[PDB]
Amino acid sequence: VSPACAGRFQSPVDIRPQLAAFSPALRPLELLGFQLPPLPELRLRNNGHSVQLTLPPGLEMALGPGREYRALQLHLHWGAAGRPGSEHTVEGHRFPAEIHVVHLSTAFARVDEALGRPGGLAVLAAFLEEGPEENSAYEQLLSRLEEIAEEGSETQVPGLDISALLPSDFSRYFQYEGSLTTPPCAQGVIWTVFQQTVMLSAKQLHTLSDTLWGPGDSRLQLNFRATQPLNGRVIEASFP
Amino acid sequence: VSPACAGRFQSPVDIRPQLAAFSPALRPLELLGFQLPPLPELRLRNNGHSVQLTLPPGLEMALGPGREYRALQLHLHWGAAGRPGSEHTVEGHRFPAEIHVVHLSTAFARVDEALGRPGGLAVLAAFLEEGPEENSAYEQLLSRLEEIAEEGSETQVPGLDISALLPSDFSRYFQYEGSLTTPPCAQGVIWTVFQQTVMLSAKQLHTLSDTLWGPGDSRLQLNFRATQPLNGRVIEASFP
Ligand SMILES: CCCCNC(=O)c1ccc(SC2CCCCC2)c(S(N)(=O)=O)c1
Ligand SMILES: CCCCNC(=O)c1ccc(SC2CCCCC2)c(S(N)(=O)=O)c1
Ligand SMILES: [Zn+2]
Ligand SMILES: [Zn+2]
Repeated sequence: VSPACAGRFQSPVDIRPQLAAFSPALRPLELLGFQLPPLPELRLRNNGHSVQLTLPPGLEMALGPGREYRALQLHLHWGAAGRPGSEHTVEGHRFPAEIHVVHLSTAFARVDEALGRPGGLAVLAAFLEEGPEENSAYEQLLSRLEEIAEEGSETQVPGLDISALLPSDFSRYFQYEGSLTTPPCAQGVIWTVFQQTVMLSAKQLHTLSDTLWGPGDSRLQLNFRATQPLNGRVIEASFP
Repeated sequence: VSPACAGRFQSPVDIRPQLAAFSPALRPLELLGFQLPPLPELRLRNNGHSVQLTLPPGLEMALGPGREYRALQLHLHWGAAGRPGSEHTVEGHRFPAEIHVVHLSTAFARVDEALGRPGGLAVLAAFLEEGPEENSAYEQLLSRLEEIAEEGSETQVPGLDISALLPSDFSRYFQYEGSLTTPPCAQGVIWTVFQQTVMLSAKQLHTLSDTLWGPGDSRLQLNFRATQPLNGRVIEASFP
């Protein structure tokens, strides 16, 4: 219903590691200023599409020499009972959930200038899987989904280490150019997808996919977009 | 006193093919609409820093899937009798001359919005070397230099196959991120430097270096910038 969602270079995509092109040029992700103090607080919001944390100024990220970004927000994608809800897949496998940290190039002053422009926005993405332990970092956010279950509801939460939400090795990722996965589906987004996953307890994953309400009288669930063709794009890998 | 001319990531650079990262993601260049009709004519100008050919609308160049560009102009860098004048070097070797074909990202309607923006401008570069035969395509430009010997003069030339000023091998090239090499030296420029060189006659190379006059009572020669340090950038290659 936005023609942009029918462009040729959309996200998400199915990742095929063996077909990823290794390039030495893809150096380790640099994330500075992500260890936020408890004050000030941050806005967490149920928009009926996802849960969205607004991030402060000062979160700086580089994809390479002279290619720098500042973090804007983070949100999540998830499924339902017995059904996975990641956006990206790996060899056809859909993981339980998926975190997206959205950034704006320092070469643009406004997001509306950056939409549609090559490298204007960059998203860091990581897969969330079931493990045995309870995740501390994720609990800070999952604990407050109760408060904001309505739709439009919002709360304030204490500062947290945003970088603790992400996987172990910042030198191991896949990378491609695609689009926003929501309308306006703008192209020129650089997607970086960690090779390693983060682990949540089955308790936490049930919570995430069963606490929030979306449009009208309906649970917010399966908020991922279908897989989109690569159409000739080659996914790059930072490791052989 | 134009600040980006003092940036960390400038052009040109010395290329060391041993140290280039092989990146299978780098596909062959697609050029469309470069085979021009004779009419309308094109403007060829001695701007006192180079000879520049203004290219018409409709020349599309892609660095790959979703990496789309339009050609603006081309110009040349050269030396002097017994002196090489290429901008880029290879293992410290300087070639007799160099052609630059400057392009604008389709995401931008004008150069000034692209400047300093990531991938906003893209240059196709090829070395010129001495061969035994008169180069046909080059002769159409070089035969007119006498008419534009004076600083700030110009002339009209018939359209030609612009892609015949370049190497026939479009699959094999180095690519790196850098800058314009003249003020304002804005960064974010994708430079693509062909592996194959182009052949001009000794007479042609002499015409290029010995015909034009620049500022002062001065010959327009040796119009190349010094090489700039990589400063931790990696150059990619399209071939193993
Ligand atoms: C049907 C479910 C829709 C849920 N998606 C989002 O809420 C969402 C909201 C925002 C964003 S990014 C944002 C940045 C610029 C303006 C609009 C989109 C993204 S994404 N996956 O990063 O493209 C997703
Ligand atoms: C020694 C005197 C300088 C010689 N250089 C040029 O004339 C020249 C003139 C123009 C250009 S491109 C750029 C000029 C300003 C904005 C539009 C494109 C470039 S380049 N090598 O591709 O950056 C070079
Ligand atoms: Zn998202
Ligand atoms: Zn040039």
